[PDB]
Amino acid sequence: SGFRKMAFPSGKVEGCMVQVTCGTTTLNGLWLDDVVYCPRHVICTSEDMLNPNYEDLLIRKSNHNFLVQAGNVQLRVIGHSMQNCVLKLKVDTANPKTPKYKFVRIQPGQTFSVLACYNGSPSGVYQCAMRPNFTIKGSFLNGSCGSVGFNIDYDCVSFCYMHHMELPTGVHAGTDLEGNFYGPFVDRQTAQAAGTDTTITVNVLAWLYAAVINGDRWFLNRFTTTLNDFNLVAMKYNYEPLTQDHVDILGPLSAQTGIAVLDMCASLKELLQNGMNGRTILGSALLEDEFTPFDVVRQCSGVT
Amino acid sequence: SGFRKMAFPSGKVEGCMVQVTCGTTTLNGLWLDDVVYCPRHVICTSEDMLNPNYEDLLIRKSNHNFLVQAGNVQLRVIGHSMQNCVLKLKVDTANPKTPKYKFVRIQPGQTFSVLACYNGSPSGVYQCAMRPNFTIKGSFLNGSCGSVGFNIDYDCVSFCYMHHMELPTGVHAGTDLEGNFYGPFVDRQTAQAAGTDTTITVNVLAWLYAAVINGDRWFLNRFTTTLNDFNLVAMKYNYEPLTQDHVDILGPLSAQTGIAVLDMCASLKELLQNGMNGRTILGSALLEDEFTPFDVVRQCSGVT
Ligand SMILES: Cn1cncc1NC(=O)Cc1cccc(Cl)c1
Ligand SMILES: Cn1cncc1NC(=O)Cc1cccc(Cl)c1
Repeated sequence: SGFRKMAFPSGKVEGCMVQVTCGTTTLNGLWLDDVVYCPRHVICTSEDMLNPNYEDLLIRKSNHNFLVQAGNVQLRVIGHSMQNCVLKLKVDTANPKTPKYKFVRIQPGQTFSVLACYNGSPSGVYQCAMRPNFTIKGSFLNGSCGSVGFNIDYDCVSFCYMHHMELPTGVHAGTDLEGNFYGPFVDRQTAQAAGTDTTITVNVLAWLYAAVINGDRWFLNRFTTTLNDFNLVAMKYNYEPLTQDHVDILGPLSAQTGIAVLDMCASLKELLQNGMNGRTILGSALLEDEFTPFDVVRQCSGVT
Repeated sequence: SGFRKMAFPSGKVEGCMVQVTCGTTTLNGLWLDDVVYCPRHVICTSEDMLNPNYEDLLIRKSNHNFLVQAGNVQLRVIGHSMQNCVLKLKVDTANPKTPKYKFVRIQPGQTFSVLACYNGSPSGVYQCAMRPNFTIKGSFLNGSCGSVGFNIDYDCVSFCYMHHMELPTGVHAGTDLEGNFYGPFVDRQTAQAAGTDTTITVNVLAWLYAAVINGDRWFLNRFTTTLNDFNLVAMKYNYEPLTQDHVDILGPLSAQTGIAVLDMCASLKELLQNGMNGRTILGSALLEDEFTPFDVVRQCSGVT
């Protein structure tokens, strides 16, 4: 028992990290097979970042301008291309440590692990959620660009995020591995609206189920609610409206605990209306929304 | 910017995980050089666990009774010995993935990463602290025994913990890599007192410094305090008494922010006496004590 904000083991991803330098800019790249993926802003200087013309900036670069180093091994760049906000550097050597992998575009509310890197070297790993507004609340400093987010299913790494930038609000934005930003963001140093965020209701309910499984049950009550009634409360408290699709994905947790999804909704409704009254749930004094129902099941069953 | 409960990259440790089976019991082992380390209770059945005579139970076992499998590679056991609560199985092959490593016994209040494993396979990684009462609040299910805790300094892995058991209270206990339990615990299925825990004051202050660095400053006030006065409040709120050694280790954070350690103590005193008034600090609604001053500096400077 016990419930922790657990990240996937990072080994398969550490084997793919490289350093990419172009001119005076250094950031991280991801080496999979004979391609290195990195944020296209590696080609910019600081003067360029207010409104870069990426196409023109890239035209001034040749394969030999992209210095790619895998630890201490220098990679030979034989091609380069820009795909949306990423650069793809073709190298002459396939990464011997390439795991089985997929590129996926995750949905808002889904979770993933981030391997934060600097200069091609891993510094740490943490789990987070893609906010409903497509930002992530990460831990990233200058030089972390090119660090990736991923999930692992057995031996397959699904890469879902590449870090690009920190918004003036201190939240983070990036792309899928095809270089498409999550959210409305652009890779320019301009103030950019993130838009209204909400709490991921289905994840809070999953985490309440994790709490009951792991012994914290003080919040259970004698009440029930309906989706309509619960959604009026979700509205008032800036929570995502709960749908039958969310109730369905909570089915396994509801079956395991014997607590009907709408009964757990009534516990959540009371917590929203009354607060925690100075108590905690799974070591937290707020309602946690960074665990999906799949994460709760995986953690509670011991999936490797 | 941003501040997350970050674990060390787990790759170097994933390369050391093996499955150890003895009789009907399977758990995890750590393969370093030509030795596999695992909890000695791999030799017990469930009838044995109420009060095992480990010396007698081990005498009935031969090298060929310890089945060690590294993924799909079977290891040949050429020796076995019990050292405190661990078994050391000498194998005929040195682990080719053995990183540079040390065995260390950490102090209460220090932090480390745990690579939770089942059947020799890594499931996830999380950061935690050794409580002042020598327990850890982890996420461990049956079969996680033998999972290890560690820190990494550049290319060196300092192993500090091997998981052994869950106490009836749902908290976790284990040993250093020489098999000595942290705390008063014994490897028997008996109810065991963990003893009074306290909050790690120096870590809460470090985390308040991390909050100021990362933009959360609402808790800063116009007050100061003394070690004597602060320790009267620490006493009332079950916090560890702050010493000059703790003030000294907070020196780098105090220098970086310009906030004197006793002034941060007065902010902590007011938070203890008044609560958070429904606000948060670094996404938390309680005072976090699982980040040491070294962790805050490492995370805030981007150490790889
Ligand atoms: C400070 N930091 C944290 N995580 C990433 C960074 N770096 C940046 O934000 C640099 C940057 C500035 C404008 C646009 C873009 Cl795409 C990138
Ligand atoms: C449930 N669990 C979680 N983490 C470890 C376990 N397994 C155990 O606690 C099994 C066990 C029982 C008594 C003594 C000992 Cl040393 C071990």
